[PDB]
Amino acid sequence: LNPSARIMTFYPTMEEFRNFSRYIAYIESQGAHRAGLAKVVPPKEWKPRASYDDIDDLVIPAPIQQLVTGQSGLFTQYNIQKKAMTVREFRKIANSDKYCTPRYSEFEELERKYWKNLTFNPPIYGADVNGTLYEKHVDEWNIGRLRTILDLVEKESGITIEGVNTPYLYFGMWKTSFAWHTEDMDLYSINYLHFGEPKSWYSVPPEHGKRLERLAKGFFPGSAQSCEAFLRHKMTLISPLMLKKYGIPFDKVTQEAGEFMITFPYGYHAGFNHGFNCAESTNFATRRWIEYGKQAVLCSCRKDMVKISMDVFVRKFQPERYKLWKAGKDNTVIDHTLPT
Amino acid sequence: LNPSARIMTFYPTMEEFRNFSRYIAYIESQGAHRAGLAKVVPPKEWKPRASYDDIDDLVIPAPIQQLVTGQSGLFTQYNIQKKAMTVREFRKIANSDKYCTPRYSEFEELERKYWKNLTFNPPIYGADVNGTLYEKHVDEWNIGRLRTILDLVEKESGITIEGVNTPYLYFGMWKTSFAWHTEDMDLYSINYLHFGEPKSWYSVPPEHGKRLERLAKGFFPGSAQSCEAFLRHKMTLISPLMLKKYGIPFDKVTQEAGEFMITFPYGYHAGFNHGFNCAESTNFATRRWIEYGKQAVLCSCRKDMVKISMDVFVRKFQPERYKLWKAGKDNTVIDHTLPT
Ligand SMILES: [Cl-]
Ligand SMILES: [Cl-]
Ligand code: NI
Ligand code: NI
Ligand SMILES: [Zn+2]
Ligand SMILES: [Zn+2]
Repeated sequence: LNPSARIMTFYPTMEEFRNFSRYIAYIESQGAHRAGLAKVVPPKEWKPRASYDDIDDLVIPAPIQQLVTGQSGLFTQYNIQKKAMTVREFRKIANSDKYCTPRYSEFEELERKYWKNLTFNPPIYGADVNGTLYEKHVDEWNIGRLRTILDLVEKESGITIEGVNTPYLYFGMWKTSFAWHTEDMDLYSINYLHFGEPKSWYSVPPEHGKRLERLAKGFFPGSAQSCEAFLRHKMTLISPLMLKKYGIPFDKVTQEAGEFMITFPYGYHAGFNHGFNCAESTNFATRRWIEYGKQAVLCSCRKDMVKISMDVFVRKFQPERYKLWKAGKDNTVIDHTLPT
Repeated sequence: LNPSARIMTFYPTMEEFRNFSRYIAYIESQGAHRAGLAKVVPPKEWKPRASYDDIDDLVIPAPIQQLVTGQSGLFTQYNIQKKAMTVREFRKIANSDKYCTPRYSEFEELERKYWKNLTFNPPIYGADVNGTLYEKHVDEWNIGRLRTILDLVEKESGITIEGVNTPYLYFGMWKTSFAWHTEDMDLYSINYLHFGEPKSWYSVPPEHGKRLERLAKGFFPGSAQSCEAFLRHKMTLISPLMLKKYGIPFDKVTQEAGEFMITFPYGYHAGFNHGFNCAESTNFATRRWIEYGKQAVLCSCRKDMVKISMDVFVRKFQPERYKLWKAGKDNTVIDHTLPT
């Protein structure tokens, strides 16, 4: 099931959509997770918010400017912090003549332009904004309260991790980028594009993640020297042309307003925004993730970084192996194809 | 005198060198200041310091990484702050295989390389380090105590301005850059290259500064919109090929270890380091500067920036015009050619 590991798109009915957990399992039962990434277009009956008319006053505390250096499809992205601005201010710049989306025909033409011009004209990205655009009445696919077993991190340790077990908003503009990475603790993510122009994504099947890690280490050995998980710094950009060249399998998908994307444990993704827009994301967990989390290779090289204790998930959901794992003796092998 | 406004080099004897003020006047009497920049190679009898063997332990608190974006000779340079390192650490990186000076023949070949590669491989620059490498016994050309009338800023207002009336050290490496600018308040500067590889400079005659300002505003109108003195942000790099093209006259000069450079009021300069090195600089003033300082166009757009009060210099050195200037009625025109 999903032999080719292509990115699947799903159209749940309202009835299916009302159960989050079951639907994630369903799409895994269809092999969605093999591609690393899937699209879910929600039922038309559903709406996260009445309208987006009342948010120009919303404050993006820490926009960042994306400076990118490199050539022939390899690049590194440095984030310069800029001062507080409002969505109103952000929108004016995004729509301004210097920063706005070029004219184009097919997405293939806009994609060529992103890669020929990513080093020029650094854009602002209103990233990592704490908050949510969902009205409180909304019970389905509400990113602020999915009620997955990730909630055990908070319930048992009083711990908050911004953007991991709380929601983040991302205001974008043409050519703002997200670099190749997997999620914190190789968790799942969910991303909803509330409005505006598209966000294109690239994904590599989890069963080929190690081959992308290997290639990255080749091209950036110094970065590989000082961190094992350097891709987790989210600074590394690699062209699809580079990926074909070193035979890394990958797929591409464009997300439009009103659509969800789900990323799956150890699914490497990257991409960029087409123009002004607003996405909302968080991380979540399932019982299948637990193994991935026990085995996730973390960033050593910074003290900021996200470490979740696996003790509570193994204690409850893998009792048969708890003592074994506790003693360094749990040698489970992950099969990335299983829908477990 | 100096019709062509070329960068002059001077070889003072020890006897001439012992009087700083007089020697600056002498070189101005030869028209050195018309080029904006002059070299002074000091008498061999003189040495700022016995040796530079005891400074690996010296701490550079705020190295910065120089990210540069642009193309066909126009660029903007953003400074990412990195963590504390020692000269020892700095030296290892500077000398490392990824960061070190390419092999080359003539400087013309190394200059081509700086401009073809300035956007790649961002280097660290151990800039703006408070301190001095001069032994205390040294009375000539001692950057920490030139005793110019700039000392009135401190004596009358208790004011310290790091790198302006105190010394700064600059540890460099291949391809670290200083962008087109004039000094704070269009003051004079002095730069001494204590050791290591060269530092190349570009200069534009003060009598053609407005033409470079004009060209800059053309190429960066947005930056020109929000600041009048945007070049003062020290972010703007412009190729010599661009300067020929728009007919801005300029000259180039390479400074080697043990040599001083002097910049003159309203002399636009820029350049770069050839490899690992260490320069020391500060600003100074003469009576000729006072007019330039009364008329200097400042950065509006940041509250950090350097504003020196001219009151005390006009009061003492232009008493005939004090009341007039006080009342908005002093309409002196600067002649950049005069040695005044
Ligand atoms: Cl590297
Ligand atoms: Cl501009
Ligand atoms: Ni992510
Ligand atoms: Ni300067
Ligand atoms: Zn790391
Ligand atoms: Zn300014």
